[PDB]
Order: sequence, then C-alpha cells, then structure tokens
Amino acid sequence: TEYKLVVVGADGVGKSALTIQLIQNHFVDEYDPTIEDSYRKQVVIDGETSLLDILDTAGQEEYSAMRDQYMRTGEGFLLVFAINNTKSFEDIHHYREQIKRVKDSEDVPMVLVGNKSDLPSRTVDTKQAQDLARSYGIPFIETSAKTRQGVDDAFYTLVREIRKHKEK
Ligand SMILES: Oc1cc(-c2ncc3c(N4C[C@H]5CC[C@@H](C4)N5)nc(OC[C@]45CCCN4C[C@@H](F)C5)nc3c2F)c2ccccc2c1
Ligand SMILES: Nc1nc2c(ncn2[C@@H]2O[C@H](COP(=O)(O)OP(=O)(O)O)[C@@H](O)[C@H]2O)c(=O)[nH]1
Ligand SMILES: [Mg+2]
Repeated sequence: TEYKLVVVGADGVGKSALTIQLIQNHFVDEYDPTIEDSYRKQVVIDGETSLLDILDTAGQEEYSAMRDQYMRTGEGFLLVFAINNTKSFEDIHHYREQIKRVKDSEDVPMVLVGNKSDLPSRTVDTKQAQDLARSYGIPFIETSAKTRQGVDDAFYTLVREIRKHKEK
C-alpha cells in the first residue's frame, strides 16, 4: 500500500521541519524556504505496512495547470499553521478551498496541524483550532517539529483519514 500525502500551509509554519522530522529524524533550522521536495518512507500504521510519499510544498503563489494536476494526485493533505502566527491560521481556509477545487470533491482527507507547540508566544488558542477542524469535519493535531511532539500522530492520522475515505 502506498499513500500520497501533501503538506500545505503558509511560509514559515514548519512544513519542511515537520517533514524532515518524520523522514530523517532531526530538527532543521531555517531550511531553504523556497525548496519543494518529496520523500518516501516505509511505516507500519495499525499493523498495515505502507509507503508514505510526502510532498513538502514551497515556492511562489502560482496556479498553473501542471500545478493543479500535480496537487490533484495527493490523496490526503496536512493543513499546517503555526500557533504563534494568526495569519497562517487565517490562511488555512484558502488552502482547503484550493484542495477542494483541484480534487473536484467536498470530501478530501485532511488533518489540521497546529505546529510550534513548544513556543510560549501563542496567538491562536487550541479551542479556535479545534472549532475550525470541527467545522471542516477533520482531526486537529498539535505538533512541534522541534521536540517531535505529535509528528508521527499528524501523518498517521492523515493515513487513517485516507483509509476511512477509501471505505465510503
Ligand atoms: O495550482 C495550485 C496552486 C496552489 C497554491 N500554490 C501555492 C500557494 C502559495 N504559495 C506557495 C507557498 C506557501 C505560501 C507561499 C506562496 N509559498 N500561497 C498561497 O496563498 C498565500 C496567500 C493566502 C491566499 C492569498 N495569498 C497571499 C497571502 F494572503 C497569503 N496559495 C498557494 C496555492 F494555493 C494549490 C494549493 C493547494 C491545493 C491546490 C493548489 C493548486
Ligand atoms: N520552535 C519551533 N520552531 C520551528 C518548528 N517548526 C519549524 N520551526 C522553525 O520555523 C522556521 C520555519 O520552518 P520551516 O520548516 O522552514 O517552514 P516552512 O516554510 O513551512 O517549510 C525554521 O526556522 C524552523 O526551524 C517548531 O515546531 N518549533
Ligand atoms: Mg519549507
């Protein structure tokens, strides 16, 4: 089994740091903000061996046809914001609508991720994030790429959401 996972969200929220924790087991400071890359990892989740193919998105805000078709191959999406950046939380709606648009579907596996939970300078309350996730009908996972809090949980929860979708 293989799952195509895509990590989206505003610049600086920790998409690259979360991905590199999952894949390479270390915390990277100031990874080049412009680099989009992909990684594969073999995991066991609830007894099922699978390959996670993870796209760590980056780059300019552009909407080419090639970009839509490429994003459309994603089976599940992490919607990442940082808990110290209210604008990144406000931007979650945008990324969700673009995912719906390219997938031509109201039911796309997604997980809301509030990253940088190790920082004291919080501006987005856990209750606001839980309420947003409830409104979308998706899970909310608190993470820190720095301490590895919630990292496996975020990705594995997204796989569980894909499996639920495939059962419908
Ligand atoms: O063809 C596509 C294209 C995208 C797509 N690709 C890149 C985006 C992009 N950048 C890339 C990364 C992340 C931030 C920065 C620029 N570096 N930024 C935004 O939005 C940014 C905000 C919020 C809205 C207005 N702008 C201005 C400010 F407010 C902030 N959206 C993007 C975006 F939708 C798709 C995304 C998901 C599903 C299918 C897609 C299909
Ligand atoms: N304290 C803390 N810093 C983080 C966390 N995740 C990312 N960072 C830092 O925030 C900055 C932006 O992270 P990055 O992974 O490049 O974000 P991206 O633009 O979403 O790929 C970098 O300096 C990271 O080291 C986190 O969970 N906690
Ligand atoms: Mg990055």
